[PDB]
Order: sequence, then structure tokens, then C-alpha cells
Amino acid sequence: ETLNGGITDMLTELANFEKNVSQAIHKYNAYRKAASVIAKYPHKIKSGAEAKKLPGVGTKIAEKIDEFLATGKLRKLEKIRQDDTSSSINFLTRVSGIGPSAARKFVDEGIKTLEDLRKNEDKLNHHQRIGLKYFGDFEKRIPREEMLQMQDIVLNEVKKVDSEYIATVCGSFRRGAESSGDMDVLLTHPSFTSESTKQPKLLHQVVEQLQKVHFITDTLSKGETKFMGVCQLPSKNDEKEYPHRRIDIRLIPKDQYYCGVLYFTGSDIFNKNMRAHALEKGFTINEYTIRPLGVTGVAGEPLPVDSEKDIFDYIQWKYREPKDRSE
DNA sequence: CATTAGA
DNA sequence: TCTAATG
Ligand code: NA
Ligand code: NA
Ligand SMILES: [Zn+2]
Ligand SMILES: [Zn+2]
Ligand SMILES: [Zn+2]
Repeated sequence: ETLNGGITDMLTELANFEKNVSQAIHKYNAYRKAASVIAKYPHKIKSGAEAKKLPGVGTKIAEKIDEFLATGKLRKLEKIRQDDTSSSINFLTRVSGIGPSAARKFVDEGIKTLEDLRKNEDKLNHHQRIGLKYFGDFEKRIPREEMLQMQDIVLNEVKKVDSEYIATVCGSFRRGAESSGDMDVLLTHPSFTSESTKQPKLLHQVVEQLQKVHFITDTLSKGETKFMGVCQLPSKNDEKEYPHRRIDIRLIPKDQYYCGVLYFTGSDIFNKNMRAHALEKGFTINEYTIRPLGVTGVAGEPLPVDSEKDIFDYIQWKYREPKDRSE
């Protein structure tokens, strides 16, 4: 957790590099498992050879460990850290819609900077356009103060459109959190579930609503169940306009909302942990359901859920406020 | 680990 | 269709 801190970090730097700059999925997959096990190793790694004993570490990584142990740095690391091409990719990549692939491609054509990007907006698609356009606000955190305002607005329209609608803003915001990255709104309706063959309009109506009043300004991606966009709080009585924020609305079959809602609220650890418990307690929990465990090794048959309560009950736990779903 | 774009 | 990107 810190005893092997640096080694795991150099290692991540490394893996991360293979993956983006070059396309060395293995090297890259290599670095990660190593960074996984040494992280676990309950002792201070004093030399490669020692590390070496590990499963995952080979002669390769051993080597790097030595040098780093030896001298407070890594050359390969110093070099990559320096090199502009690699720098550039790690940068373009920051743009919503720009991934490693397009990053390497733009680089190879010479688009290295954000300006370069502008001059060549034609080379960009719609997602990437929006990304470029809101680059700044996109890197910005969301004050909870703003979060509640937002939430307020979405909830009301959703309601006004159809009172049957059910929405939950999940995420950290849900878990109390002082700030959040983007707004995730979990959505489901009663006429929509597991079987009842869709009702795309069900998503589509609200999206339309939200745009109608300018809450939604842009559209990154709109499908029959997932809409990815950009929204914005009405810039008051001027002097101050609100930064553009990422927003995702998603359709859920009412018969699997809570699993979903439960799920998405996290924390990543609360999950796994909740997840690990359901196993002893003879179950299975995943993104959409909770199934009883069968001795034959496995089993199925989807437990009927009406709230986050039922789930706990099932695995017979204490209902944990989302506030305290921290781990 | 799954949904939407794209070309 | 595959492949990218975001989640
Ligand atoms: Na080994
Ligand atoms: Na990006
Ligand atoms: Zn020891
Ligand atoms: Zn989020
Ligand atoms: Zn999101």
C-alpha cells in the first residue's frame, strides 16, 4: 500500500506507456499484473531478484526494479517522460472523443496541440468537436452546490413529462460527495422491463424535454437506452454563466433498476464488498440482478427486487445509507 | 463489459 | 462489418 509504492508507480507509468504510445498490449498487460502482485506483497522489495520470486515478474521488470531501487529513477522512464511524441498523445487523449488511436493518428499528421486541433476541426468528428469545444469545462469538477441545482431541474422535467418516470442520480453525488465529475441519471419506467419489448420513446421523450428547456445543450450520443450529452445551468442574471457539463441518462427495465442503481452508486469497494458478502450468503449480485446460489457449482433464477432494501435483506445485511457506501 | 458511432 | 471511445 506504500511499502511497494514507487515500484508500483514506475510500473504503471511503464504499462501505461506501452498501451498508449506504442500498441504493446502484452508489455502493457505485463506491467499491470506485476504492478498487481508486488502491490500485494506484504514486504519491502529490496532487490529485483527478490521481486523476481514473484509470479508475473520476469527478468525484464526485475531489471527495471533494480535500477530504480538503486538510483531514484529509471532511464527508460526519463526518456519517455521527456519525448514529445509520447507527451503529445497523452495530451490529445484528454479530449472527450479522442482516444489513443486517434491521438496517435493526429500526432502522426502533426496535430500535437489544442490549437492544432482547432486549425483542423474538420479532421474531427462530432464527439471530438464537442470535446474540443468544452475542453476547459470538461476538466472541471462539479460542485455539489451545482449538483443539487441540476438534479432539481432534471427531476422536475422528468416528472412533468410522465409521472410514472423514476429517476436517480447515481454516482458519488449520490454517496454524499463534495464534488462530482459528471451527472449520471438512472432511469426507468413501469411500462419498461426485462421482457416488454422496448419503448425507445421512453428515453427519447425526456431527452427532448431537457433540450426543450435548454438544460441539454448538446448531444454526444443518443441511442435507445443510453444518451450521452452536455447540459448547462441557466446562466442567471448575468455576470456569471455556468460551465458546460457532461451528462448521461440511461433507461432501465423497471425490473432491474435497484440492482443497477445499487450498483452504480458504488463505491467500487462497497460493491465488491457487497458482492463478496452475497456469495457467502448463498447468492450472486451483478449489474442487473441477484440470483440464488445453487450447490452444483452454480445456479440461476432472478430475485424480485422493489428497492435497495430487498437486496440487502436478501443477503441479510444492514442497509447502508448511500452516504456510507464508501467501502 | 456494453452501447453507440463510423466509415 | 470492425474498430474506436466512454462509460
Ligand atoms: Na516468477
Ligand atoms: Na479523451
Ligand atoms: Zn519482510
Ligand atoms: Zn459520474
Ligand atoms: Zn457518466
